[PDB]
Amino acid sequence: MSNWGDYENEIYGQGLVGVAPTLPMSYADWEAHAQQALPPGVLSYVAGGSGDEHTQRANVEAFKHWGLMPRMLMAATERDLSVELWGKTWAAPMFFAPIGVIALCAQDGHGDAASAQASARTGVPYITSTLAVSSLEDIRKHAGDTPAYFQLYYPEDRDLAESFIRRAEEAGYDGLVITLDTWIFGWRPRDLTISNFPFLRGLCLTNYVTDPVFQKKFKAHSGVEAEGLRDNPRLAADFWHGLFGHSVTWEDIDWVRSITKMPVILKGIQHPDDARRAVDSGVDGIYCSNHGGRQANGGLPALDCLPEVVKASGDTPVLFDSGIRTGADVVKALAMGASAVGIGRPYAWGAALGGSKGIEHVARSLLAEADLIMAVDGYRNLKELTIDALRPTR
Amino acid sequence: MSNWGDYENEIYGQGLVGVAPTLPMSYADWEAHAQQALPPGVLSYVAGGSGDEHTQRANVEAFKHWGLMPRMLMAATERDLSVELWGKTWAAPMFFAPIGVIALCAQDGHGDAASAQASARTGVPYITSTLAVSSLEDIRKHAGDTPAYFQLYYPEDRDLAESFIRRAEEAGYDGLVITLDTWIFGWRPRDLTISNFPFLRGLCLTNYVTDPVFQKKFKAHSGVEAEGLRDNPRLAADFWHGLFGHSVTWEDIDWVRSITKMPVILKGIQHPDDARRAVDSGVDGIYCSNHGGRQANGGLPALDCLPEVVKASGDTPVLFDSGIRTGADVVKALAMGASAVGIGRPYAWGAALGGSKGIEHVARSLLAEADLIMAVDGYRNLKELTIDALRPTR
Amino acid sequence: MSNWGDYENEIYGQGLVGVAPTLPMSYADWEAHAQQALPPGVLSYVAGGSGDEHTQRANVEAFKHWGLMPRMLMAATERDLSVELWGKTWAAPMFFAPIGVIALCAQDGHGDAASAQASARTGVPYITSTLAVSSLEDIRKHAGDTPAYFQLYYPEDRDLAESFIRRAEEAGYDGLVITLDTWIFGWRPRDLTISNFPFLRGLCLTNYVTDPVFQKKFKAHSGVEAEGLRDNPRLAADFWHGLFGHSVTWEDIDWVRSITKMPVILKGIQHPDDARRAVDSGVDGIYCSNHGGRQANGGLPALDCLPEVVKASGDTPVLFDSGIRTGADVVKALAMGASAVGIGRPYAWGAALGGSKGIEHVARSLLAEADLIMAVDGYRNLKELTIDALRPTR
Amino acid sequence: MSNWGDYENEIYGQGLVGVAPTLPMSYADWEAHAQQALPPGVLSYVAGGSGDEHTQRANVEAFKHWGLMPRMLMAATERDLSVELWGKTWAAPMFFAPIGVIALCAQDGHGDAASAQASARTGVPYITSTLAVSSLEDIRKHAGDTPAYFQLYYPEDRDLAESFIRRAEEAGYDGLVITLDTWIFGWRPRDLTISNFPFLRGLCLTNYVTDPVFQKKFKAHSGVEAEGLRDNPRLAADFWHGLFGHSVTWEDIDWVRSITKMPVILKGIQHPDDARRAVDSGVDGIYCSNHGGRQANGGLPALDCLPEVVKASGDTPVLFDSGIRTGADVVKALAMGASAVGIGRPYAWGAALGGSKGIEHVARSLLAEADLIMAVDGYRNLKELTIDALRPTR
Ligand SMILES: Cc1cc2nc3c(=O)[nH]c(=O)nc-3n(C[C@H](O)[C@H](O)[C@H](O)COP(=O)(O)O)c2cc1C
Ligand SMILES: Cc1cc2nc3c(=O)[nH]c(=O)nc-3n(C[C@H](O)[C@H](O)[C@H](O)COP(=O)(O)O)c2cc1C
Ligand SMILES: Cc1cc2nc3c(=O)[nH]c(=O)nc-3n(C[C@H](O)[C@H](O)[C@H](O)COP(=O)(O)O)c2cc1C
Ligand SMILES: Cc1cc2nc3c(=O)[nH]c(=O)nc-3n(C[C@H](O)[C@H](O)[C@H](O)COP(=O)(O)O)c2cc1C
Repeated sequence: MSNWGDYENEIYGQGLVGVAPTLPMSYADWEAHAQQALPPGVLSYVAGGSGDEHTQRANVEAFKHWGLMPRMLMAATERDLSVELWGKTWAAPMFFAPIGVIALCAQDGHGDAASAQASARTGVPYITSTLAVSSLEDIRKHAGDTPAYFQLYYPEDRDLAESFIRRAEEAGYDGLVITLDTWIFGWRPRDLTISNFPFLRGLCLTNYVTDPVFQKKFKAHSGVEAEGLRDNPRLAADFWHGLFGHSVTWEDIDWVRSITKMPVILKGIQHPDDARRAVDSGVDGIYCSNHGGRQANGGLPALDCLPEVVKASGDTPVLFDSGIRTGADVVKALAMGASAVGIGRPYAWGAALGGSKGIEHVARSLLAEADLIMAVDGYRNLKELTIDALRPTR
Repeated sequence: MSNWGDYENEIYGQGLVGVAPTLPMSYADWEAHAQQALPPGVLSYVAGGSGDEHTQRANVEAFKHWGLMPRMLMAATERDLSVELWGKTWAAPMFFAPIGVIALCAQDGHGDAASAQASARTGVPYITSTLAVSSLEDIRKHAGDTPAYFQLYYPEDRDLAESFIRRAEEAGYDGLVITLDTWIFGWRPRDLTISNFPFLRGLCLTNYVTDPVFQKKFKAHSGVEAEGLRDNPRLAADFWHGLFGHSVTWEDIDWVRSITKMPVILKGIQHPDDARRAVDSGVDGIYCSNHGGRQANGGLPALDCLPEVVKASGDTPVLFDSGIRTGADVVKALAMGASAVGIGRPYAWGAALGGSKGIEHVARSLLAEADLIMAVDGYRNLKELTIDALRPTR
Repeated sequence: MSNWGDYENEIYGQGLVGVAPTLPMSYADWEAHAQQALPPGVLSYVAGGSGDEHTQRANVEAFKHWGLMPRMLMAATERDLSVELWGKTWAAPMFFAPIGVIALCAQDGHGDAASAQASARTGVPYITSTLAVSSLEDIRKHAGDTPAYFQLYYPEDRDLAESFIRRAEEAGYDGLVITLDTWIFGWRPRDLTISNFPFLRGLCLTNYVTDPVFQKKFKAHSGVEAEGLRDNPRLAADFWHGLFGHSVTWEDIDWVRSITKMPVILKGIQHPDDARRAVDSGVDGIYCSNHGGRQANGGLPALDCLPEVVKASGDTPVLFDSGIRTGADVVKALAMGASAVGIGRPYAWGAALGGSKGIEHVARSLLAEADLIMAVDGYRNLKELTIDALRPTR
Repeated sequence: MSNWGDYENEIYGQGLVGVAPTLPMSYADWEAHAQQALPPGVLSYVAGGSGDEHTQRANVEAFKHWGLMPRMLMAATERDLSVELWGKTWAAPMFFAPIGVIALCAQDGHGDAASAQASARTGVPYITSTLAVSSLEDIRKHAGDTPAYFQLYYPEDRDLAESFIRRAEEAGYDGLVITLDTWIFGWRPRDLTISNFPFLRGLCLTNYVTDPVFQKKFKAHSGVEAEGLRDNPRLAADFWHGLFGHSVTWEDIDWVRSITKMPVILKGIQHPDDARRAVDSGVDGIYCSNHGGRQANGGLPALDCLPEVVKASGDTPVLFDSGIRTGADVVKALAMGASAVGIGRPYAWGAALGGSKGIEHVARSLLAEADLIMAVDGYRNLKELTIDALRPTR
């Protein structure tokens, strides 16, 4: 931290000695260049959302309709952007949201590792998807000293789900995010046009391929032993697909909580009574998301739901993602009451242009801007950033 | 059904064996490609609407301003999208809206037949226009086991109108839709620029040319017998035009109802007191439509009128069309209280690119998306999709 | 049919009674619309050529650098465009060039039969590829009275080769065209970018799966009998790929001449020594072609090669294709000494937009233009249109 | 590796099991994507040429004005594209041309090592620039069994020159290429507009900072010892600029031949007298090149100079670069008498998109196309592809 905004001193300082930037500085340039730098299947998969993508787009537009009220003569010369979440201190109110194909957003095929390493160097927590090229144990090592969270895609096999949760607790993950909006895949025209579904080609199934329950059950089903599977994951792509997506129930969440000491955080919550029942049932975190609009095109921007989710959540921490493109967006979601803000699409572009360093550049750019907005506009820390600081705007 | 969303499994499954899709997956691609695939007169006629087309466009824009609220932990793993309408069970809350030139949207000139056959294979009901290349008797056969409805353009000859209704009841049609907003043609710049009016060239007049009353009255008027007319329908285009468009009255609707046992459904209703008087007079169905904005450019999106039409309609079923482009749209209109949702322009593009199979692909794409939206967002059946599930959006 | 130019009076007669054309009237508008009416896989394969397609384009450009000299006061009010080829009288100095995926250029998937049907109606002869959806026996049937030719892709199996030739003879084809420039597929970036290759999916292999030799050999190689092959031709696709491409040798031509009475015509000849040597072999026809630039991007426009191929072939007829887009191109290549001119890409676009009638329209438009130019510019028949009527042009 | 053309069967085999390509398949799409995947400084420097870049463009255009004559019935079913150069057998008549910033064209900043690794896997020889990030000793190691060449930028310091040459010999390079057309940098508007010049920032100077002569001389001139130079090469950048560019003279060539056993190859020759005089000096190779139009915008396409440089050089091998974008260009320059052909800009785009594998893909695509053209058009080996197989074309 020192302050996050300091990052611009280094960019400007390097220019004075004839060293120009090598990466873009804004989302639009990140996206413009990344999309052309990626393979076409990956582009379709990462850029593409659900239906005509109105929701994915509305998520982003929502942020143009709040404004922060600037406060003069506050002298917010030292900012404190840290947040304490479930016992751990985060250096920044921001985290890498789960991205199951981030491995493939990077030219070397290890974008997930690259993401965890960027987390290690910045202190921006990495939330690893269940889908991945590096196993969740290797990820947690790459994440260093920085808090790391495990996002569970809950499978149709209780033994496997518990193996994932156990392995995550044993690997030293700091919390468990259960994604509630992706037990089945939404209608995605960009991927359907080219019949692009990479997991069914055996990509990003390392966490299944390495899991003892999956290995045992797939051998029972196919005759294939653990070595043959690891050498050709695609052999178990159809088996993966059959068990991948369990539709999670309230009773499931009570079960998960009783078998692990990790805090449980539910991702996909939009409705305040869903947030109410979760919190009243002892769930530890509420993660307001609509999955980037990638999974259902119902039209409701995530950000429209965050205020009532915050109120219903009470002192239970609320995470927010879906539509964050800049540091401005990050400040506005924090002001509405999110404790920490997830970053998706922007760091996938980071990966496409620069690997671990590109990801690190996105994270640091987003936080520099947020911190400089708080300084100029007179908010010295996140406790002072309250929802009454924002104003609706045409 | 099984579930309609299953359709995407087949697309993805075929790609895994090197079989790419051959048709588009989204409305914008349907429209972009269809419009270039059609003859220029047909394009002008099918794409074109009334005046500067603000209404046609506003119909579609309206849907961007409602959002479905996602419900988590509902486990809507088995969806029931069936609807019972006037005694018959529909497998889907969706139907092919009447399109008088759909015959000509297909390269082989039999787009109407093609539409009825797609209905037969999907269970999406076909509503055949009075205007058509296949006679209403052949259509009903092509429709198989699937409910089929007859849309009457009520002529200025009571004998003819009753012949159409009798023939439709005898052919086994399951209801009668009287279109109230097209007794006279609205100002249509795209067609006027090129003086394109295909019916006056004797196209799509099969139901008149085959009708005994029309044959008798046209011979009385012209001397032409039934064979000469059937070999040159254009001989009776001017006669058709003189009788085509009777302005329907309340008393007419009471007359129609008393001469047939088919349920009567009125299409074009926008105003709730019009819906009130209809329903209080015993009409069986209310079909909220503004005819795609093709006929009057007054500016009122159909969807803006559907909520008050639903309330005034009570337990009388309400059909909705005008502006549906995607499965998202379909869910939102159902949530507002329509019992079934009509599809227009999208399946005309289906016909232009793939005939009966293209039409079937549009229908199945629309329903897959709607069903997957209901699953992800936690609505298990249409009874659970209530208007309070929607939220207005900027 | 008094002269081909009369076709225009039909198009103008119909507009006078308000019947507008439904198909485009120039190659540019056929290509534009047709390319949007096609599935992306068919588009890529039909439009795409070899390499960066310079040769494909340069083939077309070459026609811009010859001009026909108009001759006034010749009164060419009656034109004879007939040509006598191998003892049959062609109504038109034009033919449909072999296109192996033409079946798939038409929405109903039988564009090959539609091409034969258009040839039966126009008098424009059809040359069926070895690759097709309809058997070569049924193509000949569909071609009516119009002379029809069979284009052989000589396979790596003399038995199969001989059964193809004996079948074509027995089906009553009037010539055997042997394609010499596709025993191996060239670098085609459009298809490679999406790994598009329809034959390996068992598409268009009917002439192999109907063949008793192919059946026998494929059964020995796989255990699958003829009915199962008829119902899943893809079972045979890798076996087809193994024997498809035989690099034809001089001695093979000798061997083919001796087992058929059909005239043998060699397609792909570009160099005069190759032609002179063919003609001294006793080859019956020379088919000057570079396959539309689709197999090899060597850069030599096929038209640059025609004059010297005509001269080296003496009395033997020379057919020409590669770059013909209009009836002006037709006239020019005839003028250089082509006895008959082949159309490829234009009639594929015809199929994509009108099926049989779209194909017929392209053919009658090309011949209407060619005839009208001869009429206006003073060439009453093909004997008067010689290379001395052309001038090189900037 | 039976023939280079087989590469295409891999790309098509993978699509059949739903594995789509991830890299582009033509130069146009490499350039388009790659230019967007690069930092703007690398883009400017790699894409930019001298002046208004007419020469850079005209080098490429010249290949559009030669066409290869196809020869039918030659049965070139086995092709020999091998070439013997200075007592080593090249698997391919193609090599990676020297590119001093290739390291920076790859996201990991070691594109020079990745190029050598692609050469070790392909058999396509690598020519390392004097400018590089990896030492010339490590480049040779990375190149495995594949012949490797060292490109000398003769410095203004005979000691340093001689240590470079002795190092390359000792590292086991198989030739010394001396670049003659860059002892001073030309007017490059793209770099000048943003004052872009990576060497003066101490980038790509490893071969100088690893060099004992450079160290000694630079230490006398500044007091900085070798370790500090290793860690801040920019300390030496102005000193590098002072001795970089020596205008090589005839006597210098003489002096170089005498202190190495390596074959000496002169790069930049365009005029026949310069070549004839080189060959009579006893120079071992002629490298016809205008540096891709990057140093001087004089306007003469390098390809216009090759035929007469081949003739003036008699038995001495001639290498060719400048304008090669596809395998068609490769074939044409070989046909004019180039014994081997160099690739520049295409493999830089390869690095920017795939690193080593992107480079390998460009090289195998170029050679697949070249081979397939020879196969289709009847040239079984390089001895048969002569200038008499080409025709000038409009
Ligand atoms: C390519 C991609 C893949 C995704 N992968 C997953 C995943 O594996 N797990 C998950 O819970 N969410 C998934 N996310 C959703 C993110 O976690 C986050 O909800 C979303 O990206 C926020 O939307 P935005 O990128 O539009 O801001 C994915 C998002 C993207 C862009
Ligand atoms: C080309 C075309 C022709 C039409 N034909 C008729 C018809 O014969 N009968 C009728 O009641 N409505 C007619 N419809 C209206 C549809 O039944 C429906 O009201 C309308 O298309 C819905 O608007 P949308 O296509 O913009 O969604 C027509 C619509 C189109 C697009
Ligand atoms: C889609 C397509 C497929 C082809 N398939 C065949 C074939 O099966 N047999 C053959 O000898 N040539 C084939 N060719 C070459 C054509 O017969 C003809 O030589 C070529 O199309 C002429 O060039 P143009 O289409 O650029 O005018 C094909 C051409 C096209 C456009
Ligand atoms: C970015 C770049 C840097 C260059 N650097 C070198 C170099 O270090 N040494 C050299 O002899 N030539 C160099 N050249 C010239 C190339 O070796 C080759 O002659 C040239 O790229 C061929 O032209 P083309 O790239 O337009 O085909 C370079 C070329 C490029 C594109």
